[PDB]
Amino acid sequence: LWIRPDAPSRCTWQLGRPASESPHHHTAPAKSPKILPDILKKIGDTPMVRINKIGKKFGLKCELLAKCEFFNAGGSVKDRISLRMIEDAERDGTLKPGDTIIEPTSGNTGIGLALAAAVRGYRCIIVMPEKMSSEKVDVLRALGAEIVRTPTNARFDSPESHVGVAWRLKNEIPNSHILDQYRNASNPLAHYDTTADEILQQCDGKLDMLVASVGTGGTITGIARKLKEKCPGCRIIGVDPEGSILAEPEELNQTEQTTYEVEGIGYDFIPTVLDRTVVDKWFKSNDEEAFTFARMLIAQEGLLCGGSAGSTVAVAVKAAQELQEGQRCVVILPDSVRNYMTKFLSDRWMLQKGFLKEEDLTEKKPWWWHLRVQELGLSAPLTVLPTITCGHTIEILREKGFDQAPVVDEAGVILGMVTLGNMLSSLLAGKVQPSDQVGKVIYKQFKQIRLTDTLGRLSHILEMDHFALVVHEQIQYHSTGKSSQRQMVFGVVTAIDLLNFVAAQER
Amino acid sequence: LWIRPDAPSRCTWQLGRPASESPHHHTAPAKSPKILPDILKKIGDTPMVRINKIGKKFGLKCELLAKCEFFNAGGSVKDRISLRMIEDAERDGTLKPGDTIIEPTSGNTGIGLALAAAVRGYRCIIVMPEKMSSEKVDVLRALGAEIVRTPTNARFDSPESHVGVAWRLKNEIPNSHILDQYRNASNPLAHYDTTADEILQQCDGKLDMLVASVGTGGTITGIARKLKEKCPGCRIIGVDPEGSILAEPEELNQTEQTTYEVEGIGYDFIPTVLDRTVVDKWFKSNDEEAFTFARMLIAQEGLLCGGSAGSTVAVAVKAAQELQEGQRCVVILPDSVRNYMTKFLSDRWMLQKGFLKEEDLTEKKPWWWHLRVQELGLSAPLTVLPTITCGHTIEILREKGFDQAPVVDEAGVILGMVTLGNMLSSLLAGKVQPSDQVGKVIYKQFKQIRLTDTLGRLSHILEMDHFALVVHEQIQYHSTGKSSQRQMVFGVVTAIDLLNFVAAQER
Amino acid sequence: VQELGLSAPLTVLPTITCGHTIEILREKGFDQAPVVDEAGVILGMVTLGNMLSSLLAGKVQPSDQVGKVIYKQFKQIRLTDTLGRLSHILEMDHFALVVHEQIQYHSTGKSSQRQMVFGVVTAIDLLNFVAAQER
Ligand code: HEM
Ligand code: HEM
Repeated sequence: LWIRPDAPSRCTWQLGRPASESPHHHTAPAKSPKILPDILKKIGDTPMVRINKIGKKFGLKCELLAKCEFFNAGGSVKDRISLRMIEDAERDGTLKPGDTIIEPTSGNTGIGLALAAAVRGYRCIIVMPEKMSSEKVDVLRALGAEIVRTPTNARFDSPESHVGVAWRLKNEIPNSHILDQYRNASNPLAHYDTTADEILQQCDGKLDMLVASVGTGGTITGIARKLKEKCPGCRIIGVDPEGSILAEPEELNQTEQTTYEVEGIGYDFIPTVLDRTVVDKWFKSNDEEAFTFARMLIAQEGLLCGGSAGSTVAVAVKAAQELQEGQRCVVILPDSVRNYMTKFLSDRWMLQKGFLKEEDLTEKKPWWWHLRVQELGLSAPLTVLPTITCGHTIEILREKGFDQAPVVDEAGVILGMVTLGNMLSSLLAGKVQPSDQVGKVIYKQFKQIRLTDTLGRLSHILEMDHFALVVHEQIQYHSTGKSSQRQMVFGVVTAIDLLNFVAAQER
Repeated sequence: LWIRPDAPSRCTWQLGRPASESPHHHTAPAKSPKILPDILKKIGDTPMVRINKIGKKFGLKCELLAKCEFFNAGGSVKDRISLRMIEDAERDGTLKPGDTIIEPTSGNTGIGLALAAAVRGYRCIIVMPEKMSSEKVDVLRALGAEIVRTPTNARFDSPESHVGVAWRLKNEIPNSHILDQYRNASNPLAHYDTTADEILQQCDGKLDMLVASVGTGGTITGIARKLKEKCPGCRIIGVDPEGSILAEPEELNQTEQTTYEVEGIGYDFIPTVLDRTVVDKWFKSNDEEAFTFARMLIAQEGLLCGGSAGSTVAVAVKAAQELQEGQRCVVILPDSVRNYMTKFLSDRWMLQKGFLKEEDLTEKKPWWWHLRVQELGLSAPLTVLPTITCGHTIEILREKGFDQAPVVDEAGVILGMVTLGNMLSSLLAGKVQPSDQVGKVIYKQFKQIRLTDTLGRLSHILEMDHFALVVHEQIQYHSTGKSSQRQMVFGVVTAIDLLNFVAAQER
Repeated sequence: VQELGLSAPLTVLPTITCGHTIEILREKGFDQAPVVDEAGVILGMVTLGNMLSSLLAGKVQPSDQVGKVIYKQFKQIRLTDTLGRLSHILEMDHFALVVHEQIQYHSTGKSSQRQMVFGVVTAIDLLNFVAAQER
């Protein structure tokens, strides 16, 4: 009953055959009106961005271009797929309003279909492998679509795979569909009708190479067929993650790990729409190579593009090494960074998975990075209690000659810090009166830092909080049966003082 | 030495004066090139989207339109400001490459300037109040810009306010520019030259109303002056958060809360660029309405927009009640949802800050939501130890009619669960052999659930993990202190079984 | 002087028994700890090596309090003072107890004073610091 997704294609398209032989409907990429009837019309005509620093740094003689396909409605290149598939299904009459649309997804197809459903009222059921970020869940719950997860390492044909659950669901609930992104011909057709046309029109149809990731089979086949039909000289590369079976010939697939940390590319089967014959050479790329290039993309060109583009530019800085002056390289950037905010963008996760190493983290930092905070000029001869009046504090601080002081309880529990200037501004503004206690103007946000920690830790703490209260704590022993813990503020540091210290040491 | 940001405007503009009197260069928009020379050219000509369900539900007789200004490069409506200010500064010659650009910001001018700096090489320092989400800190770090935080509740005039820290830095770091978004005339001028032109051209200049947030002063003044000059009949409204001072007349500001949870609107002063007299009427909006309307925007129109796009439509569903058929309402949606993923999009945070009550989150749920999980048909008659061979397991399970079994160690620790269907596929694929132990096929991830928790908790657990292992644990006492713990797998439930139960009970 | 490896994570009260001290300092990996009264007034220092020798000599017993072996004399030094001042202090006294004192205000006149031991430095540590920094 169930239909495999890896079955060989029945398609009969072959290079050189005129489009008049196409059994499939072709949609005109007509320009959208001046007022989009709804968000779904903001899918198409994404910009073609020239990329400067990466191409120059790694010795690319040819102009390197990137097709930014992360400014679609949902933020991905799986938003042409949802629109095209829904349009075609409704046109052919296979679907009616109010139906339930099940769709196994590698990620962004889930978001695209959820958005289209929420706009047109369909009840959507998305099935995702368990490895996908939670940021692709929080953006689905808000859309209201149901979400079902499947085990990460289940082989596609087994019942627990992320297509086995989808097909079983389609049988339990009546009046439900599976648009089947793996097999539907509308998947690559969307690209063959819009993605290829836009590239050809923008680049004047004179591009001597292309790159593109894989994992659906659409972004590569749908573009390759048109490019070879109208731009025969284009060398159409591929990509794949080390651990997938899509890449050919078999020699490049000889690695064993069954899971990889790039979300959206590679698979353990050949999708039916994947027209491999159009590829001209397959590379591979591995997690760290992808993340350490996504970070540098963001940092050096402002292209806010996510993980699956790191691999796609990594492969470019190799495959195009043989190009010469006057030729153009075109790449595809599948998705926006919004789906990886807790992933590789987070230093913590990058170091935890070791795609960076600490020496890489420090080599790029100025000289003073390793100096211990103990070396700064910091002190706090005075302290204040929370019960004092603001009128009393304004005189105490000035008569002592200090502009700020910590606020501590009777025993040592730090509560916050108070500053003269803010207190005076509050008094003048009338928000508090001199008789009023300081409890209404005390700064309650701060973070402790201990003397040993390097200035690097201080600089990574000031990114969250203005005040870094240097403190020291002691355990006191009575008889091993009674003990107490105590701490005392030992001066505070702030970005102002840190930069002043760096300047003074430099000067 | 330091210059206040709230000083009265020195501008002499007044309705009806010819444009030839403008002392400021106007950057007339021109058709964008087919290949953007870099990302900074994807700033302008964002779509205009009619909004269907919100307008109809709340009795808006008029066409309600939205200007989606969250498809700019940085994902915000503060990306025209960053581009325009940098370009004008360079044109004036006040700036040279390699300089340090310090800018106090509410969070989105920060990202815009960080992008427009990392593209051109400037060393950017961004000062930002502590209240802004960490999801902007993460996106700033990747861009490599220095970041400095300031206390949340510091009065603007105090030295510890974000403007104060910005000016103190500028006064000490050599070769440093402070573009001062609050005072620069380019801030509103950018909108007056581009934002107004696009709205006028798209909407045919026949809009009888407008809405817009405030907090910078630019989005409203810049659009308002042009709309009044060329579309005199537009009824221009403002907005503001309860707790801010920008709103007029003063009678509306009589509230005492000094902090509000919307990021980027309102302030404790009147920015100089804010040309208030162009407003025709003001309102206020409070946190809960804004967040609820942001959620009900996302869930019902696919317009992915963040917190400040909630207030800007909650205000519309009131101010436009007086409109009639045939007239157009235009709103401004500042930012993209990428900056709030941990915030209101997260049910956890929403409930924690109580902007939703549990009954609100439970009313719309189907009937079975309150049933207890023990209501389901669930059992686990047998178990297997990890040391068993796959050959043994495939014969144990098939003979009894069962197809899956938990994996339990000798003591009782749950290790994982194995499915017969996946084991057979693994054997056929050659990844394992019958002599091999199950350690290579055991699913590693699952989540526990106890018999008392409702099916709602189960449905919120299945959004993260395929398997929900219904377990049970008992504490056992030998004699008082010599306690011990034990746990057993009672039954396993999956989305398939939950949906099947719902269907069977319904039928 | 703040450039040294000065530290003092723990402290003891004068009434503690010597057995408790010999066990605490060893189980915590340290060998010396300041003796601080309840109010925070520094009283002296106690060292594991001397206490163990005293136990073996019979001058004290494990149940005995540390009051009979506490070192009585020292001299305070504040973190701002140069190593020259520390060297001219160590010519008179073995222990230089680095401390910090704070005035705490309830309301102007109703003031109070507090202090704590931030670290202890001795000629051994000073010379070792010089040697390591040079090398
Ligand atoms: C000369 C033009 C074309 C010819 C002769 C052609 C022929 C066909 C035919 C007869 C089928 C139905 C096969 C079946 O139902 O068993 C088919 C399906 C399909 N075609 Fe085409 N078609 C053309 C255009 C295109 C184009 C432009 C694309 C993509 C760029 C495409 C991709 C596909 C795909 C993916 C399928 C479905 C394969 C499957 O479901 O296994 N076709 N084609
Ligand atoms: C008839 C057209 C205009 C006239 C007569 C005019 C006149 C002036 C003058 C003389 C100044 C300098 C004031 C000073 O340096 O103290 C100024 C600044 C300024 N103008 Fe215009 N200008 C025009 C166009 C515009 C437009 C189109 C905008 C916004 C849409 C604008 C907003 C501003 C702002 C924000 C300032 C800065 C005020 C300050 O920094 O204190 N002006 N204008």
